[PDB]
Amino acid sequence: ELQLRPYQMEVAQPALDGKNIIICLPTGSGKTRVAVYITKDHLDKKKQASESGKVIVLVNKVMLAEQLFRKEFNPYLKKWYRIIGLSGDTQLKISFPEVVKSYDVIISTAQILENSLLNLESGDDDGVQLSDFSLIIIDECHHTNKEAVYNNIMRRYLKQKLRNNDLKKQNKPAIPLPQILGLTASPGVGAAKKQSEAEKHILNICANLDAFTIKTVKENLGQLKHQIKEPCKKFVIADDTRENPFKEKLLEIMASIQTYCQKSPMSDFGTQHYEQWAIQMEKKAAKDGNRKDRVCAEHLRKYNEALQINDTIRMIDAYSHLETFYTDEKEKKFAVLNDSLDETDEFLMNLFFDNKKMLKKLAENPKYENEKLIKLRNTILEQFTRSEESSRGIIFTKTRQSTYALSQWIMENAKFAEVGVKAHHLIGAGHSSEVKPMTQTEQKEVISKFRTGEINLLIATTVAEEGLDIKECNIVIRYGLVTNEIAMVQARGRARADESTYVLVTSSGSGVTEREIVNDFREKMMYKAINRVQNMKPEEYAHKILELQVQSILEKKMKVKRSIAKQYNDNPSLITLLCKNCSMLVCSGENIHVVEKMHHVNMTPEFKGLYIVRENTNGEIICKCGQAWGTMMVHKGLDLPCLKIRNFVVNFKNNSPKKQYKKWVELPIRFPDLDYSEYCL
Amino acid sequence: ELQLRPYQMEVAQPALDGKNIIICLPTGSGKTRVAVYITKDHLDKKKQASESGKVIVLVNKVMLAEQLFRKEFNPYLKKWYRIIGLSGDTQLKISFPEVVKSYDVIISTAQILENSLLNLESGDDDGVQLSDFSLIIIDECHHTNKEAVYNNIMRRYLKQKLRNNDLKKQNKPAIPLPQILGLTASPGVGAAKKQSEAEKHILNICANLDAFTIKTVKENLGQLKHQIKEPCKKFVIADDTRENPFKEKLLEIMASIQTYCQKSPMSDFGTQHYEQWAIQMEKKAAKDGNRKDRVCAEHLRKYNEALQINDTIRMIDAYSHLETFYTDEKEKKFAVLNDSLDETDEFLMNLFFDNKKMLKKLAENPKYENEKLIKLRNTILEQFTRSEESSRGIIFTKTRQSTYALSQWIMENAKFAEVGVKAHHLIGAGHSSEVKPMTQTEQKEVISKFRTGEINLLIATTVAEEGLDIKECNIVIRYGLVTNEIAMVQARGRARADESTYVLVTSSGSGVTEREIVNDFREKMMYKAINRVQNMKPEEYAHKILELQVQSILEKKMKVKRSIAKQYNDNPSLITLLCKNCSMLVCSGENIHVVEKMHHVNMTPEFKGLYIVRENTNGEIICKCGQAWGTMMVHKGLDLPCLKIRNFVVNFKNNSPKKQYKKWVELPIRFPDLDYSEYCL
RNA sequence: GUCAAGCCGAGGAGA
RNA sequence: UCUCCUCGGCUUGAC
RNA sequence: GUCAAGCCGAGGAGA
RNA sequence: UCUCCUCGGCUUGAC
Ligand SMILES: Nc1ncnc2c1ncn2[C@@H]1O[C@H](COP(=O)(O)OP(=O)(O)O)[C@@H](O)[C@H]1O
Ligand SMILES: Nc1ncnc2c1ncn2[C@@H]1O[C@H](COP(=O)(O)OP(=O)(O)O)[C@@H](O)[C@H]1O
Ligand code: ALF
Ligand code: ALF
Ligand SMILES: [Zn+2]
Ligand SMILES: [Zn+2]
Repeated sequence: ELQLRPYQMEVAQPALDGKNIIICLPTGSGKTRVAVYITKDHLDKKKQASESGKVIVLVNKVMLAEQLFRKEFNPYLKKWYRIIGLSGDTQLKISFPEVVKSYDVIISTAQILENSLLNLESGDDDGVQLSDFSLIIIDECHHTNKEAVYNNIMRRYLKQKLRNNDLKKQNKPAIPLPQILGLTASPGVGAAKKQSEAEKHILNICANLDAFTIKTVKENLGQLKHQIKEPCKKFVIADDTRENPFKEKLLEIMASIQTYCQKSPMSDFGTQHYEQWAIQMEKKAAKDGNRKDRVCAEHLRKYNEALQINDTIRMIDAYSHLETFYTDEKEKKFAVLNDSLDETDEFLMNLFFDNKKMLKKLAENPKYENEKLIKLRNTILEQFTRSEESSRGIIFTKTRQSTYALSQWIMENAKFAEVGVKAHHLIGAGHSSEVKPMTQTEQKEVISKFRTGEINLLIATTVAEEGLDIKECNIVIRYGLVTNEIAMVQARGRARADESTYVLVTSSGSGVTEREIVNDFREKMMYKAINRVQNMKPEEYAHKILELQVQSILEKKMKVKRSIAKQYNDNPSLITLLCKNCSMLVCSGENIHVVEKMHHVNMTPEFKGLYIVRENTNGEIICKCGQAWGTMMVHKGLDLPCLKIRNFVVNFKNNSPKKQYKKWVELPIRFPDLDYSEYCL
Repeated sequence: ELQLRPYQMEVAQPALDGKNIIICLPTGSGKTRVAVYITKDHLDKKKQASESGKVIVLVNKVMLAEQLFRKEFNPYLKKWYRIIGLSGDTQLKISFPEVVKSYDVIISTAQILENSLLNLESGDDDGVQLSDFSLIIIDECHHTNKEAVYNNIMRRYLKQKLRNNDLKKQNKPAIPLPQILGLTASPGVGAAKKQSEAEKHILNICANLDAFTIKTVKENLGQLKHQIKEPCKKFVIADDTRENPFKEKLLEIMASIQTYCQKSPMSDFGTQHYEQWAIQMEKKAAKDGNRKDRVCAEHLRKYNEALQINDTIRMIDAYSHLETFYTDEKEKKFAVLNDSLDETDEFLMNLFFDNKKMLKKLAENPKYENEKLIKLRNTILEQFTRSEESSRGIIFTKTRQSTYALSQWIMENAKFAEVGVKAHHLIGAGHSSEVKPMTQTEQKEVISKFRTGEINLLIATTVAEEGLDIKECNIVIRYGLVTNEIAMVQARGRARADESTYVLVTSSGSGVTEREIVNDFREKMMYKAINRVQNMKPEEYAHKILELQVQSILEKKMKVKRSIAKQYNDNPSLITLLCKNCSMLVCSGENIHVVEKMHHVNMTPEFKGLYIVRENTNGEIICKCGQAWGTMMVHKGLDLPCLKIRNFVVNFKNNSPKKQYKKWVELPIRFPDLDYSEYCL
């Protein structure tokens, strides 16, 4: 029951007989149908050719793997061949290599394959080789870039092709190379401004993929333009003239703390540049060991983040964030009191709590809650009232807190209730930003609920920009967020409806429409570059792509050269670790060991009788000054407390250039594994 | 008249002089002969050494205990020494300790010994100590795992060995430790994917057994390969395209009930995931006290189980199951009527009975009974016709109902009758799944009847996978069931014949052959891991096994730490128990008592004048809503009615977090024993 | 020698 | 955490 | 089938 | 170099 379209056949025709190539078409153009048809044709050809037929599909998105397996690929080809989808969430209980020789067709994430190849090279496991295959298919080929995963695999492929090229003029025997097929929508521009540089970027993409030609539809293009509809663009801007009674108070607090610190930021409040200056300032303070500035630097960072979220989101979330971390610090102080006075800390607490109550009073004010938020509400109301149950609303924001607060508040707002709108916030799996993480299964359940229509409003982040193919969508909006041309075009290419609306909500002061025009111009420039390369001479095309392949290969070689070791110091115990907030000695480099080369830890009783544990098994570990050190873990049955090096400060025994690494692997010196013969009886 | 073989001597040679070790050989390799020869040699050595000779054999299977005593061990060694086999079925009338010092040789199940040791530690009974022995022999050593019974005993042994290790460098006197011998076929892989992890698993097995070396036959291996024959593999697949007239009606009923409940399973019908979602749903309903959903959740679970058995077995069994539990519920309703109306219950009854009659009409249809079943019939017919009375047929299925229905239906089918096949269903002792339990003596009688050839077809479950040594077997099949590599290899290693057939019957949609390939790969990987460990350095081997012994010891110590009490609440009467299906109060925590610390019960007349009794001495107890509460028992001469806590719902007097424990011991609070001075005159 | 009921822990498979 | 299966141990009772 | 924790690398945006 | 976001992989654990 497989189907195709005239433009699909036109674009895919060269690939039907060799011609490892790329395909670039607008979103919702049946690209996956083209891919499944091409795979079916190639496998039938191989069977008729009495040769092994092995095809892989590679995705950077697990959700895309599952969606492609469920919807478009397996149903058509379930009967003819064997099919399977792999992922981290999927338990690869069988193996990767066996499925390479069991299912005859693979759907996977790139570095499943890459890890198998690395294991093969290291010899730990049998692994796999590209020669084992006959056809590789990649989605979102634009992600093939300087050294991304797709590009890593293709660098191995290109080295093999160069070896073959050496062989052809030297020896007849050669290593077979599987065909390569790429699929994308926007090949992208690496910020190239001159259209010439955009052409060079496109040539780089082709060379990385060994692409013989872009092969975009021209003759049938017309009908495709008629088949695919483009959403109506809509720009919405609001000026932040309100927030004075609350934001001005926050700026007053920040200025008072600056006076207490006697430091000149030389930057506007609430700007991320202020936060960068802070970062530098507390790094300097900790390296110098000085206090009254690093702690205040951290607090100023927190106030800057609060100011930003207030600028985007209402005041109450910023107030809650402030009082939450202040309460955590207060509980740390209480624990420190329990085991056994401060001036800076007491100063901050006293200046804070009163203003915190005042800001609690101010926060609940619907008269001047915000401007952009009011415009967002008016918009959502208008479209959801005009749809008459035909609305699938998508909102894009920047951070976790925005999504969660907006969902909670839309559910609190009575207007969205009487319209009947149901809003659910969506985020990635990784926990961060003090927001409850959403599990992969939770992600899938929410997407399914939106698909069934139970959720008429989905708030999400760049997670939602890519993938998430939905049959019908009418409303897409971007809340004061802007990344680049790609992100914007895929966000806009989602309202798959006869009537579609694109909306942007931006602050008047911020230059977001500048980005939007720049993105428009890059989109226009890319098409001309594609036309130019499509009209190039095949010989010159081949020479340039070969030159760029050499570029990539040599770049990897010399990056490895600069990263063979690049820091070779075998010093087991030549350092002392002190606390960061306060300059108390913690330990030396001898009392520490490693487990599974995975966790660094110290088990000596000297460590044990120094820290404190905060309650809610995996209780966390804090210092005596109130600095957070680490967390309890339970491995081996041992209650070993680990720690984050970022929380501590280094001190060399030779000349002590106090410095912060933020991370273990960054440092040169190795630490031994924990032989646990000790702690016995 | 004892005999041996060259490879047997080769493998057993190290154990003949100390060297507590493991042995791993293919099934039917005379392992029991090797064990009896080794025991004879060790006992002769001890007699020549003028030292006490005590040998134990441990089995996880009572049938294996009896078989080893009857067939291979006692006949050879009846004259030279004293021999006895122990078990639960065997009445250990003498004692365990006396036989430890009476028969000089023991065959037992592991926690006979473990219970004796626990009694010794507690001081209730004299018990036994490992020092009393000189040699322990274990069969199926793979069962020694994270904290299994063999592993429990070996953890005690390893702690004793660590004490000895402390003594050697401190004090000359030491506690003697008996030699350790293990026997198995597949040491197994704990789902380890990297062959390195499989090697770690094997090292874990060795460390748990204090194994000095695997000691697998290499030089004589060749002849063994020639002596042992491997069955011819055969794969059979059928696609479930039929069942529409009946299964579609069942799905219609399920959808109608879902509409009545207004709930979205978001899962396919007939899938165990649906049943898990149900479980969660009625747990939530009962905790919330809401009806119209918990009862319907239970019914949906029953329909899901019916769908599964229909997918495997024909329709009539599912129909019978449905009408049986509906009839039981109807009789409950009639009793409830007798002592003194419902909407949900009436809805379900009315929707059911008519469709039940219709499904009775549909069930008796041989045209589209099933696919996998037809293939099974065709197979069995082919092999039993081609054997010409030389067929010993073994079938493996998943559940009780499958076994019983298949046996009854094979006897009903005229084809198996004209072939003369005799089919008997086999299950475990424990009653469950609404199938008559098969007594241990019934098990033994059936096995004997199969051995004599009176039963040419034995239908069984994982019970039959292990043990059951038969001289001649030609046909082994697996009906749409798949567990792991071990189960599969022991199922395949049973057709002990020159010509042997292995067959698998699987649904096309289900991924069972995926498991089969995975199991093949694990079997291949295990052998390479065994080779690698056999080639290891003895010192590094010793160090790693010592590390793993420490791992096990500390794991047990800290599991005990987390399980010292882990829930310490001495609250006699601080709870109220209500009914589960309906929210009627049953009793409080004061009116209940305990007998033999064994049965919780309430005897107050307030309890008595609330429940109803269903007829067929041990009549069962139901609620007034139709909920089952418990059962009559006769202890002390008292007609005390007990109950299952799983059937009731908890309600705390403090803050009432309604929750389900499913089981008494799980809860913290203790209940007093029943001092029966009351109820006197 | 046969049966019933109940309780304790363990393992494997699935999800 | 749920389901299915498997195990063996312990108590009580009856024939 | 569910959850937690930790680690490895990659990309994009900003500055 | 910093921040924000995004990704996927690996280990351990628990239910
Ligand atoms: N031959 C065809 N005729 C009509 N529609 C098609 C055909 N093939 C695919 N489609 C449509 O294309 C959609 C798939 O879009 P897809 O190509 O996955 O988006 P993207 O290009 O972003 O991957 C399906 O919903 C289907 O309706
Ligand atoms: N020395 C021997 N020579 C020939 N056959 C033997 C010898 N010892 C044992 N056997 C055979 O081995 C069988 C016992 O198999 P067994 O080892 O119990 O299976 P498993 O290895 O699964 O326990 C007996 O039927 C017997 O015929
Ligand atoms: F392949 Al697309 F949006 F073009 F997922
Ligand atoms: F000891 Al076996 F099958 F190998 F019972
Ligand atoms: Zn400190
Ligand atoms: Zn009731």
